Amino acid sequence: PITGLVYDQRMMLHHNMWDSHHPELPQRISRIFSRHEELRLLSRCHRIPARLATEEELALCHSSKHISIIKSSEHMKPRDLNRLGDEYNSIFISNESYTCALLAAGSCFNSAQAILTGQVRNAVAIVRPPGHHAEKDTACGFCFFNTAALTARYAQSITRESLRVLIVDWDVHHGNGTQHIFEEDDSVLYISLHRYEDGAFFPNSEDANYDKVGLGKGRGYNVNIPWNGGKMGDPEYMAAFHHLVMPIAREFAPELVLVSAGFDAARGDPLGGFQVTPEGYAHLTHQLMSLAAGRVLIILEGGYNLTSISESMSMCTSMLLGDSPPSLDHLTPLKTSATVSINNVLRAHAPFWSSLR
Ligand SMILES: CCNNC(=O)c1ccc(CN(CC(=O)NCc2ccccc2)C(=O)c2ccc(N(C)C)cc2)cc1
Ligand SMILES: [K+]
Ligand SMILES: [K+]
Ligand SMILES: [Zn+2]
Repeated sequence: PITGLVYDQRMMLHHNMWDSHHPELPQRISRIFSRHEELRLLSRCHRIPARLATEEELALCHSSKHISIIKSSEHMKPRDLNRLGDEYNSIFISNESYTCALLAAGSCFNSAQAILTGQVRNAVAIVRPPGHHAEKDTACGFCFFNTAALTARYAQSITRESLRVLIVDWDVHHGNGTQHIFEEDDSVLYISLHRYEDGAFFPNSEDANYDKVGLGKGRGYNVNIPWNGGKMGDPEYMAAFHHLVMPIAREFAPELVLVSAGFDAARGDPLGGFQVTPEGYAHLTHQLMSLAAGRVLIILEGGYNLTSISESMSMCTSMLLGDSPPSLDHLTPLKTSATVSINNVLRAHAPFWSSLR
């Protein structure tokens, strides 16, 4: 059992040239990486190299027009970059953004390949810019290409089209792009937990509600767990895993687990408003390790408190390495609205999953 780790400091080149304090900071990845060193976790991992995704690989999920537009930003001057970025929802672009997005995706491709060929058992990808808001045809919410979605399709391309991939998205925001890319697909199970607030929280769409269960053959393969009216934390995430994520995931029996591992639900995050602890994230990671014979790839998404994300992601790597999970209290009562959310998801998905009946 070997754990892979991918990190390339070049991904720090993507930056906001008009707001040096924008929360999607270059040092998000360097702080996580340096915490892995300080905790003596890096030397326990097999270092997997970063690489650029190719344009053909980007076409696994993205349109040619979208690829060409982001590609063209490499040669743009500042005011043209500002105009292009301003055309999207919550995007900044520099002339290194395209390359950094390619490196984020290619790093995850190399990690998925190492897992699926048995070079490592599991892996962590300390990458930016993030991916889960990116749609087939557009950038959004700090994301250019949908790294997690691309990695699922890349994994299928190097094994079988039918390779069962579970994507668990625990970033505090809904991964609208991931949901849409796989909405009609039963080979990729998408499960998102996210702050919803009746559609008021970013990305501000009722697509994130519990009644969006998938389309066509994909009915049942899109599981939205939306939180309303409460600062959710370890008890609520553990309960969602116990009642929903794990029963559904075990019935699906994935062959690869990708975690869209944002750490913006973490205690201390400046915008998530939630309070998942590093130990909570460890618990969730250890649960997912019981799936897919342990073939788990943890991919950084959001998370903006540099200390919180560094401690939280490092705790996840400690779990992948086989360290014992922290003991948590499974009998702490849930905040009332969390019980309402979980029950709503159970009612929506019971028709599709015998484990819920
Ligand atoms: C990729 C991983 N998962 N996705 C995220 O993590 C994520 C994606 C997008 C955003 C952008 N949004 C969300 C929003 O609702 N925007 C509308 C808005 C907010 C407040 C008043 C008027 C309108 C901010 O709120 C924001 C933007 C800038 C900012 N700075 C420069 C300090 C702070 C917060 C935040 C997080
Ligand atoms: K999510
Ligand atoms: K799906
Ligand atoms: Zn987020």
